[PDB]
Amino acid sequence: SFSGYLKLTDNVYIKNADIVEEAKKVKPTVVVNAANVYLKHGGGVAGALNKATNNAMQVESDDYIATNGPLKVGGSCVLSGHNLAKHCLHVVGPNVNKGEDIQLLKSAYENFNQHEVLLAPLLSAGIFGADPIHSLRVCVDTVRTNVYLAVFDKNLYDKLVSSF
Ligand SMILES: CS(=O)(=O)Nc1ccc(C(N)=O)cc1
Repeated sequence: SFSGYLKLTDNVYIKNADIVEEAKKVKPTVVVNAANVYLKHGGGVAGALNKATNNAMQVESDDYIATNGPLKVGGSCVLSGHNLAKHCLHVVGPNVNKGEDIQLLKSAYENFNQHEVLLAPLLSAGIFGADPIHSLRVCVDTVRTNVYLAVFDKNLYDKLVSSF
């Protein structure tokens, strides 16, 4: 079970933690990946989750893309969680540094509603370029299931909690 989380709402929890370390500790049913449409896990949360699976997440993802083609921005797919979780829900939030519509962030969070409980990062935050305060607001206003948010950066975590 999840420990050390600060309760924000009835169903949204938050902790200053490395999502990879959190995944290895809890081994949740679902870990959310901050994915791109091609499932190319190069950097940010995706690169870090993929490196923890010894690249097994990338090999599985390339086979998925070869069969199904790319995901949509705002969409998702369920793949193996490997050594991190039972499953990994690869969710594509809009990448602001690629001109993608920030309005698609609500659609991306709607994917979380298909899972009772999830360990997740803030969608479109970090190298995706969106404001993390805005991502947290869309998360609490869109997700109805139990979401345990891992925020890597302490300074950002403090800013998110203090401004909520
Ligand atoms: C900034 S974030 O959106 O919280 N996502 C990250 C979390 C962890 C790591 C890592 N372990 O390298 C990278 C990015």
